[PDB]
Amino acid sequence: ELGLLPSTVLAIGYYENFVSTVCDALHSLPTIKLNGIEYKDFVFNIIIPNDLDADIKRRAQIYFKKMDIHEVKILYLQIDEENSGDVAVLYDMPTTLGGIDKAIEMYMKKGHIGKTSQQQLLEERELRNFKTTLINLINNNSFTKTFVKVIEE
Amino acid sequence: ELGLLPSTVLAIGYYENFVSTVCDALHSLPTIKLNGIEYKDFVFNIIIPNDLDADIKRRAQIYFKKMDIHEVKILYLQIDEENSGDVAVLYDMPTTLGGIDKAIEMYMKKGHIGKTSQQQLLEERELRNFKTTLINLINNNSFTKTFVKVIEE
Repeated sequence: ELGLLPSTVLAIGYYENFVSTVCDALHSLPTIKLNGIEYKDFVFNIIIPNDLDADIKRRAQIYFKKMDIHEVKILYLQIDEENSGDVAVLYDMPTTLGGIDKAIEMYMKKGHIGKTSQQQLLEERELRNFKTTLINLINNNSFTKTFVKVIEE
Repeated sequence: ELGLLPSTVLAIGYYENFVSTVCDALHSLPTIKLNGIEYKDFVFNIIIPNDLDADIKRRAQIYFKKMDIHEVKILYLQIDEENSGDVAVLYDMPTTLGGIDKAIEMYMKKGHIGKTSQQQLLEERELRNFKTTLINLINNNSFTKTFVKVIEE
């Protein structure tokens, strides 16, 4: 039943169009220079939200502000400068994940406040399936395997 | 049953992260100047492939070469210079559509040649659902409604 789920296609998209694009970009730099600091290497921490919403970008904004992570653009990413020495510690919360609630909220009637028993069980399985798929793809590729970790909010 | 389909989340992604990004970029230009030619306005033709594959980018490459469309980068897009006067006629075949076969081919056994009766009926409904969702989103927004058409291969 996995491979038909939206959370599979969303983790493939995110892995190919974002994770892969950003490791290659950072490995293509003669030297990694972020706000005047040269780093040998980077970790990329992908934060899986504990709960799903149409506006994951707004959730992300609140989470990185809560956590005092500053913005580094290459497109744009978050670095914890305080806790990053020779290894730059970068973060993303995947905003693509909002398209699950957006697709559900689309093709529905306007009023609905909250989520059916069926809907909450869906987001749960979709969040965990996205995390598994994304970890699998990271680990099967020498270009991502060591440089990218998937962690909970 | 629509809103759970991957083809819904893929058309929302494509609409927000690509269609919307490119209309805004082309409307933000003091003048639209592509290979030395000033255009008043543009159409964006989104080509829906007649058949689904993991490698839609390879299908696209063959289709634009077949059709003599040259590459215009802003990120990158196709223009039919011959058939575009004051209105620039731009094209994309959405490569994101490959993630349907990629997700299916993932979580499966290595050997499989071709597609089950169940699988071919799936791609069919997913292609048509992607086209409907994408047309709906284009038409409900004054920033895309007039500038973007969805056509068959």
